[PDB]
Amino acid sequence: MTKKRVVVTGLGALSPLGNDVDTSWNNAINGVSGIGPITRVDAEEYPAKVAAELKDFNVEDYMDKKEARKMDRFTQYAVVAAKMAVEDADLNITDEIAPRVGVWVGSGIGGLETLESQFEIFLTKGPRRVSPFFVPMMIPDMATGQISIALGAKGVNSCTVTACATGTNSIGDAFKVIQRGDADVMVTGGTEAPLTRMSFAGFSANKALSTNPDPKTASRPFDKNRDGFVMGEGAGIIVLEELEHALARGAKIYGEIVGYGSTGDAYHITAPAQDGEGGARAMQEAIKDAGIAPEEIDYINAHGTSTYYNDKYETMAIKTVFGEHAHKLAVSSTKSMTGHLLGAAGGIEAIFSILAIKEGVIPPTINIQTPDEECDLDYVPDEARRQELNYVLSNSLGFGGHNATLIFKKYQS
Amino acid sequence: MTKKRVVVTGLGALSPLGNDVDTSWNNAINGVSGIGPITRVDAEEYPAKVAAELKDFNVEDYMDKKEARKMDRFTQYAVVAAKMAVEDADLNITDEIAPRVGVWVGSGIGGLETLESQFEIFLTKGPRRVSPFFVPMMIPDMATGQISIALGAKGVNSCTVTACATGTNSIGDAFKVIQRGDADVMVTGGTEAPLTRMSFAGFSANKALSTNPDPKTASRPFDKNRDGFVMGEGAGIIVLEELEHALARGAKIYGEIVGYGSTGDAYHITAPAQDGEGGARAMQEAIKDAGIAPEEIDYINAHGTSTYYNDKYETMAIKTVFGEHAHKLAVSSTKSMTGHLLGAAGGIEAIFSILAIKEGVIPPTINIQTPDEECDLDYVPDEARRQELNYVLSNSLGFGGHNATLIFKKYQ
Ligand SMILES: [K+]
Ligand SMILES: [K+]
Ligand SMILES: [K+]
Ligand SMILES: [K+]
Repeated sequence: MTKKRVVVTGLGALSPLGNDVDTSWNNAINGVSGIGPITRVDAEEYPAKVAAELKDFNVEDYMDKKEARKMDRFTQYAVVAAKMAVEDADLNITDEIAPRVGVWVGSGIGGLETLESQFEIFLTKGPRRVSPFFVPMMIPDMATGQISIALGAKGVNSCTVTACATGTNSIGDAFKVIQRGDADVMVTGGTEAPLTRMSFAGFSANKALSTNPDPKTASRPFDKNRDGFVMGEGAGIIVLEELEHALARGAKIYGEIVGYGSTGDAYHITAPAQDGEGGARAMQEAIKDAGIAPEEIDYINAHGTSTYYNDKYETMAIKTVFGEHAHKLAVSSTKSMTGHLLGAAGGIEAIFSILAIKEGVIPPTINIQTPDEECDLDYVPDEARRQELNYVLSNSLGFGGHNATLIFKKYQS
Repeated sequence: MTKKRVVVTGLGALSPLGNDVDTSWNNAINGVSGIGPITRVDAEEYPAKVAAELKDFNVEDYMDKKEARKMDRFTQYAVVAAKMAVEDADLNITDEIAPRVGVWVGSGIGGLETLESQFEIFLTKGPRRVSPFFVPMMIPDMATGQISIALGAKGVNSCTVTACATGTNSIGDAFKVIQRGDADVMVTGGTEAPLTRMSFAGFSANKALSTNPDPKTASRPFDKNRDGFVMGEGAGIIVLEELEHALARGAKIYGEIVGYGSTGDAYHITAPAQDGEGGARAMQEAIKDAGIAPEEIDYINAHGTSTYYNDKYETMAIKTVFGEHAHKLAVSSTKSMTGHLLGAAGGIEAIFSILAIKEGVIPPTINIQTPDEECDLDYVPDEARRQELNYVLSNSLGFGGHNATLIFKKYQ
């Protein structure tokens, strides 16, 4: 009858900023860009010229080659990051607790690279040479499916697919599962491997991607000259745990998740609603969920994708929700450094929000060279800010009108 | 912790058994098969030869061609079925209630036909010929996305993608949204248009599909000679509503949703877990959620896909959970008639579970000709059964170890 408290007890990540959480976070707080020339595909025929890729990531350092060969990159990242998160949590998933340990990991795009290569085989060799592994490799739920198997996690089990809101919805949904007592632990987050021919083709065809060839200025959220997002890849996975459970086993606690809000624009298939009204409502739902006043928010990790419409409408939504306080709190987009990881965005950004609180550091928005009159909040430009944080809000305002907000709190007994 | 009661006030469906709920349901209770030769693709080079396709469905009867051209079939089905459910519910979505009306519709496969045609354009004509609408057309969340826009629904929204469990998870997740107080109305279920070249190739390559070329016997859940599933398409969408809200607007109530269980096998990417242990646990969680004794379950709408291992293991799971009662309750698989609608399966089967209670009729499992010693429960063979039902349980035991169970109850 009483809501369970839910704390963060482990973090795992692969990002363009590093192949673990520490490296990723350390790079973020020093304003290091993960954006560079596209190498994953031939960029000659695309308007987009840069991307945020994993660097020096060899999957075989983490599993047998034969296991990796039966996983699309998106699943590879999720299994690697999930194992990292569980090891960080020092959680021993035994037969006794397996039914109370679940997995809720989403992907926005799933195994598009596998679909592409398998479709080419279909065209040339026929349907009878399609791989027996094609379907399980391509479907987005196989990140959750493979993590479950790798971990022996037999509890509540799902996969949310909501475009850019994916990682944030997934964490909120997992939070709600534990809150109502249906699991003691959830391994949750987002994963994405969207650097593929069709993905670049598709996000260039609707001009969503920046065509800025200069990696030093391509991703520049809130900058007057921003012109679209820079696509990235990776996974961000956390371990959510019921508080008493965590305390009883001596878990380390990063902080507490206290609010989740989800709304829809009901407006347009790709264009965000005017003045960010849907995003404003999602922030408001999350604030009400956390039981706090808006003034208690110290820092907002913005969605901040560096498109014209997002950054402008998100600024407006923030002003609508926080009024005078909107100019008092700090806002930043770490996509200035990581690029937009799509379905994994909310996962990595949840991790940055959590570490911001734990370590008392706000990561900066880099690359703001020309201020935009319509984006006039404090975006923590250029340099990290050392500061004690009690509450941090993270937005994901995804294509398709999916608005998702999480609120994290410093852990106090 | 808020605990609202959640009732079903509207139903909408497209299935191989009919292009609305009334037709689908009436055919189901009359044991009509929706399975025939594949026409959507040329099956000559494919191992599988039959499928369960929509009959005489022309999307232009429901929207302008220009609107349909911007939707993959999976989205078309979702929008048509959702509008049918909202009209059935006689629900008027206004600015005033919009933020309290959400959408949670899943798809297991999303817009694979669009992805195939657009990628073939890429290969032959280059990336500049790829449509600006490609991404939003292909991604599974755009069923929820387009439904939201069509309805003006501004509340909690999401898309669950969990293979065969998709429709059942989606409805359960929407149930929990209303239960904790975060929406007054949810339009929820599953949609699927999986009859495509790569889908047929893929589910034949892993041997999941039946290669039985005879449509009269292809889908035969619990039969000794069952040899894989028959693929179908469509959407099953329902309107869930908080009880006091439903009463305030004079809504008609089909029944109540009371239990939801979700587990994972943690076993294998495609093979079901031994002895259905994961499915057993999911049903037990749903039963615990509803706060009832197993003996109170009157009818189970099985997942019953007609694969060897699903039907055997689901039968074993049912015995594990219900003990001696497993031989007292009724079980049936409506996939014997509809085929396996994949991500939409849980949606249509939720609808059949709800109508079973409301109408007091249990739909049969057709096509069982050879009993299987291992599948020896009461599968309501061949003919529908008139019966007063208080509780119905619906399973979806999806590929990849996703187990989902819903329990529905008769409303006052
Ligand atoms: K652009
Ligand atoms: K964020
Ligand atoms: K088979
Ligand atoms: K079922």
